[PDB]
Amino acid sequence: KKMPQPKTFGELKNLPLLNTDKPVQALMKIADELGEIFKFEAPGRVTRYLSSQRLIKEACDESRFDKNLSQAYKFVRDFAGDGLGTSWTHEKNWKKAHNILLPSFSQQAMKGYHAMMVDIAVQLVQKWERLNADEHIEVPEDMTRLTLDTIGLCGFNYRFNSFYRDQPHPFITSMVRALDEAMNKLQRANPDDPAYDENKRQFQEDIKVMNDLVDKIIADRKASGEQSDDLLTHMLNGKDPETGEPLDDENIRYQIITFLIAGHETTSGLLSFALYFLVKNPHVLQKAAEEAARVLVDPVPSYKQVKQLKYVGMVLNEALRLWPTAPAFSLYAKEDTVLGGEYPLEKGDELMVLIPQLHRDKTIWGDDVEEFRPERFENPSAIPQHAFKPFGNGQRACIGQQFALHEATLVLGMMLKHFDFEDHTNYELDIKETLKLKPEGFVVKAKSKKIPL
Ligand code: HEM
Repeated sequence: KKMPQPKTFGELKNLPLLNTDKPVQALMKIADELGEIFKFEAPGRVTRYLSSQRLIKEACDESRFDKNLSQAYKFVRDFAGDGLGTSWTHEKNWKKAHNILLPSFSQQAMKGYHAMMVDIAVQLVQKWERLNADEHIEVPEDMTRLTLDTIGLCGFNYRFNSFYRDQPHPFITSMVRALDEAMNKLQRANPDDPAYDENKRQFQEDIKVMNDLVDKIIADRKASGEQSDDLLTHMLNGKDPETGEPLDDENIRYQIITFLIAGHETTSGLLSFALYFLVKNPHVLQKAAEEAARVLVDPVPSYKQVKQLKYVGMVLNEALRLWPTAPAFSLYAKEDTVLGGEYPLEKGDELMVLIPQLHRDKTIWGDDVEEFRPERFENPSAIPQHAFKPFGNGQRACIGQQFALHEATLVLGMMLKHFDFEDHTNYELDIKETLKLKPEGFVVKAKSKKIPL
């Protein structure tokens, strides 16, 4: 069986297809016309994009495939180091950090972070309470303020104070430039070219900004001895049950940088896509608003109250079905194997899981796959294995899934409790692609229900 392949550009093969502002969306269109699998070649590089549950069910077999670092995350590693997201499974510090960090990311551990998530959520609500009549809300911009600040507070008890400023904290500024520089290197034909020599100076400066701040807070915390409810405390007190060793101060720094990279843009995008689908689907918004009002009976939401926001949780999952904000992940074959009984792979062959296309597999979801219907998730046990993968797969799945969903349910719950929303511009969906997806330019007007918090 020979594999489909999109149009080629002579000696560049398929690489110019990714020289665009919206690569994932272009890859989705390629998948529409070529089907569940297609070969994608580049100068000295070959991968295969998978879109169907039948094949991705096999790619998620951990005995046959392990996480691969895409070229994007190899560049990100220049400042995320061997934190969890940019380390290979076989690296000593992956398993060690995984064993140490896993209990601090459980559903149960969310009880400890709850109060500090509420702290930033109340700031978001009060900001919107304090808008004048004419004014509107820049949704992704404000959601990103919240998620950066929430990860800052719960990650290492640091306040970026994003709601007090127009230009973000220098760390946030340096991190976004670093991610941006790592992204631009993907489509950069000439290395070492002097036009980017300043890009390299800025990169090294941005790395130092990030490292200086994180190393100082770690050092300050070690001298202090203070015990807080943050991940930094757990990392300073944790030991790997396997090796018996703790994480050293450098890898702890890479973990903190990792949480901010991995968590802030994905969770921001989810809240923004969720609010977008709600205003485009007023019957769903009303149903979710009715739940928010019924459950959140106190001025400040409790951890137990957030767990009762079931429909809000279904809204978040349906937003993740349509636009998973971390839209692709890479795998490699551990040994020679046959995929789907018709595609032979050699040891080391790479695969890409195109999550937005998986989530549109009509044989799983039916024919209305493009419709926003959270009720698709009223009985999750009916969904076949590996059909819904917004948080990746296996031991290399998202360690922050419970943190992300608890924050998003908390924040969207309070939003629906406190405001009615207006799609005052009839916003047309425009999905900007960094390494993550978000709706660009999405704006709304909020009218307060005047409920004290
Ligand atoms: C809100 C939506 C989020 C989505 C959709 C998401 C998505 C993902 C995905 C798809 C992966 C697997 C990547 C791969 O296979 O290469 C991953 C891994 C990871 N995520 Fe998340 N994420 C979210 C939020 C967060 C948050 C809040 C945190 C931390 C506070 C976080 C931290 C991580 C880390 C550390 C890993 C690497 C795990 C490992 O390999 O050991 N993410 N995430």
